[PDB]
Amino acid sequence: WTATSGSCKGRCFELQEVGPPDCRCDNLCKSYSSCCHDFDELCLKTARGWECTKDRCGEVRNEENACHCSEDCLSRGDCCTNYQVVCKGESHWVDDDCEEIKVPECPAGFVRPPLIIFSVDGFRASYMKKGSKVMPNIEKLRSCGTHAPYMRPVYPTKTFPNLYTLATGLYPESHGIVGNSMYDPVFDASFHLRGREKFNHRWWGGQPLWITATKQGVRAGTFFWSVSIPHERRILTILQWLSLPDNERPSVYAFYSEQPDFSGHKYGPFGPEMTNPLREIDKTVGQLMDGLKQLRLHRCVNVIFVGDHGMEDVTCDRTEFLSNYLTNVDDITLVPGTLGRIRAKSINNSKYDPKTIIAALTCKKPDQHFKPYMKQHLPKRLHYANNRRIEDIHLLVDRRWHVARKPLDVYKKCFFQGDHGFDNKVNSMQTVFVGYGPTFKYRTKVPPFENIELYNVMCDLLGLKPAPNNGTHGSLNHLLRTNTFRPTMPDEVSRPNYPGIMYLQSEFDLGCTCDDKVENKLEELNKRLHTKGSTKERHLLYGRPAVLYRTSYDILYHTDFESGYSEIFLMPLWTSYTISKQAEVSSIPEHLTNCVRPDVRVSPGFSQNCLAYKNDKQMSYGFLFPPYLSSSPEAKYDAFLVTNMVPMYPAFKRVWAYFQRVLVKKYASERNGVNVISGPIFDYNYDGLRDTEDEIKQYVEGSSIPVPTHYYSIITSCLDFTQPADKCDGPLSVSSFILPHRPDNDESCNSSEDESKWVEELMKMHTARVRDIEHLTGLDFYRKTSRSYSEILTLKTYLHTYESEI
Ligand SMILES: *[C@@H]1O[C@H](CO)[C@@H](O[C@@H]2O[C@H](CO)[C@@H](O[C@@H]3O[C@H](CO[C@H]4O[C@H](CO)[C@@H](O)[C@H](O[C@H]5O[C@H](CO)[C@@H](O)[C@H](O)[C@@H]5O[C@H]5O[C@H](CO)[C@@H](O)[C@H](O)[C@@H]5O)[C@@H]4O)[C@@H](O)[C@H](O[C@H]4O[C@H](CO)[C@@H](O)[C@H](O)[C@@H]4O[C@H]4O[C@H](CO)[C@@H](O)[C@H](O)[C@@H]4O)[C@@H]3O)[C@H](O)[C@H]2NC(C)=O)[C@H](O)[C@H]1NC(C)=O
Ligand SMILES: NS(=O)(=O)c1ccc(C(=O)N2C[C@H]3CN(C(=O)OCc4ccc(OC(F)(F)F)cc4)C[C@@H]3C2)cn1
Ligand SMILES: [Ca+2]
Ligand SMILES: [Cl-]
Ligand code: NA
Ligand code: NA
Ligand SMILES: [Zn+2]
Repeated sequence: WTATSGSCKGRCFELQEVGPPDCRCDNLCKSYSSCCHDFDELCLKTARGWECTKDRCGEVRNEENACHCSEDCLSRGDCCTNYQVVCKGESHWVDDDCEEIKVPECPAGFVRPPLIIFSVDGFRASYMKKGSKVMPNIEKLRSCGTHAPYMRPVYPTKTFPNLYTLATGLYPESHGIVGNSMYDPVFDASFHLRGREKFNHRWWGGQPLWITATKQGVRAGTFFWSVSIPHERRILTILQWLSLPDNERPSVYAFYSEQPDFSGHKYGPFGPEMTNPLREIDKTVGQLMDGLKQLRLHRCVNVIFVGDHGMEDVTCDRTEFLSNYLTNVDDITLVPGTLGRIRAKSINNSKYDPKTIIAALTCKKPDQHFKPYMKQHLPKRLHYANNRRIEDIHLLVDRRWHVARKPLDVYKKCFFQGDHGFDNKVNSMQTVFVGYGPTFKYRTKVPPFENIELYNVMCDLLGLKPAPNNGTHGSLNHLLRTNTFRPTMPDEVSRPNYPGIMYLQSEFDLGCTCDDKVENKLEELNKRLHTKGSTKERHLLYGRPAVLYRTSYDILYHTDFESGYSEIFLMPLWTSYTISKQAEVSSIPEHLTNCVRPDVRVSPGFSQNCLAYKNDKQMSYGFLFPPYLSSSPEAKYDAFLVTNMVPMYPAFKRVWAYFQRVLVKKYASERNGVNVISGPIFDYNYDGLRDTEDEIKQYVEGSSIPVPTHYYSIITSCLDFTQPADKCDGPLSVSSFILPHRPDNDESCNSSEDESKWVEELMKMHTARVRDIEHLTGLDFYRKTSRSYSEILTLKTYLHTYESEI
């Protein structure tokens, strides 16, 4: 109930929300059907429109007008945005040459440069180039300020998940807005685009920027706007708030536009109808900047021009229907569209079985346009699993397609030509970023980055301490003129042991064998030197990784590779090796096919054993440093040490062996040498974070050998590829992956073919950031380079996407 009987007089677009049943006058009261009776009359004036004309200049103030052109308007803060242009012979902001803003030029009483976030729904990255002719204001922001060629959204690439990620620095699995439609089984409650449940506070986790600001003494404008408030009124409201007395005036503001998304859905990303929405958004930007110029704020405010996601061509006829695959289609609930999420229709049906649903949806049609996944098997770069609102069964839908449950859902519920929501690496889903103002750099292009990083920067722009979030604070310091954030590397928690030769061969009863008893002061001194670390500078190029948790581990040195061997997990946490452009690939010799050798530095008690692998009929093993890339026949023996062995399902070994035998050398050829760091990952609870020893759900049968959920590799070379990886003077280049350690290759529909036809495709899908591997391992890489730490943080957040050019 609302007592809509109170009045909005002197309360229009008030910032503090009044509690029910008292009527409201804030920019969202319309959404709640609670505005006072005179809100429209007083707060949403439209008379005479939005632009001054020559005949209005110097008028007698008529308080009924939407905006003013009277002599008094500048001091009142309510002139039409083109007032000084029409009435005082000034130029539009867009017509002024740009001039570097080296310091804030703010009016007296401004404690800090305000921040205005100008968010555009559905603004695909390629619009910046493709629509530049019809967007002069935006083009001025972009060319004069700091811009990226694109910014990567979060999955799913829908509006609320992305705007809330921009606001919090968090992945959707952590902030809780995991979709446009959600069911939360704990609350037994449903979230929909339409209606009222979405306003309930329990949906919205983390700490958004407006709360971070308010808690730390910084006043915020109200971020959300009711759809019926015209964009011109949103802009005039921000400009009026900026004219408030110092003690009342917010320092941070948001504008939101439902275009170009609204038209994009109807017309497709490049429909001829799309030119008009782009023109109109550019005109809104011009009103804002002209309005700032009038207020002498255009060289004081930092402006961010940012999108939530892009837009793809999608039509009704490109829908896959689960009723073409499932016999039981009425026993499931599907969240449909550009992703799919499946659960049981009834928690009382004891015949529902996820395994049979997954199988019925796996590789059933030759050009099948979705792929099913248990959520823990989704690419780790999506960070899309650790939330009870994410159903266990997920469908990743191909770009340009939809999935639905039955045909009747699609013609009884073609209209549309555009949609979005797909995997966040897809080029059509990318969006935009430009920052313009005293705190941003001048005419500077920065490489693409993820939207999870912007919360930290917006906190930096406002002098706020960010709440804990998923950005890597400092990784975007290269966007900023000042207010950079200069973190320290984390402290190493566990220091390594450096064991020498401590055990005799006969102490080992591991069930292993090796034909290695084919046996000199020249060469014998030389091999001892290798075991002491004499080649470590060649194979450990960026220093050893730091271990950021308490554990017991040993550094093991070899001719061709160095490793950090865990006594707790009985395998390396990491193995590091460099392959030059000229390296030679060799075979595993016949006499070494089944060779596994005890490592006389490491106790039998802290070693794997071969008997467990013989007994485990599902499990085989592979090696982290590949025998194929040994530097000599003698060095090759080191690769068969029990301390280089890891558990691998036979299906996964097809993948791993191809990577090791073929792809490492191919990368070394292409990149002028590579350094590789590989290792296991254990994430049985799919939270994106390193498991402790008591979270491991699967062991090699009979043993205490834990089974990795994933294997990673980080592949680093010189950005300037005219320099070899091991003698690089400048910036680095990296690509990495996190491959799921699965007992089948069901994920790859062409896996019956030669690995050259499917393995690299698999690896591209599971591309990763170094930072993703850090979270999953508790290791910290690149500790010893000649590079700035902020540069290294940017390197660690890089994702190699394998998409063609934007
Ligand atoms: C991305 O960045 C974020 C932010 O930094 C990282 O998320 C953090 O990760 C931590 C580890 O997972 C997690 O720490 C836990 O906090 C618990 C207290 O939680 C409440 O308070 C915080 C602080 O204000 C608040 O933010 C939380 O908000 C969550 O929960 C509500 C819903 O319940 C949501 O509205 C909101 O969206 C958010 O949900 C997300 O996080 C939770 C986990 O907290 C998930 O379950 C959801 O799916 C969703 O992802 C909370 O309101 C605290 O209770 C935990 O402590 C237990 O475990 C530790 C292990 O160290 C142990 O020491 C403790 O003793 C304790 O154990 C006891 O509880 C166990 C579980 O019941 C039980 O098994 C034991 O037997 C014990 O009794 C834990 O410290 C932190 O909350 C989140 N923060 C956020 C905002 O998500 C995230 O990891 C980053 N991601 C990556 C990939 O790096
Ligand atoms: N395109 S879609 O996914 O189908 C879709 C979903 C939801 C809808 C839909 O009805 N909405 C009603 C709109 C009103 N909103 C609003 O005023 O947002 C202000 C805002 C908030 C946070 C921001 O980020 C920051 F904090 F700055 F970092 C920036 C701006 C956004 C809502 C989406 C429309 N389309
Ligand atoms: Ca984990
Ligand atoms: Cl959704
Ligand atoms: Na076996
Ligand atoms: Na297959
Ligand atoms: Zn949309």
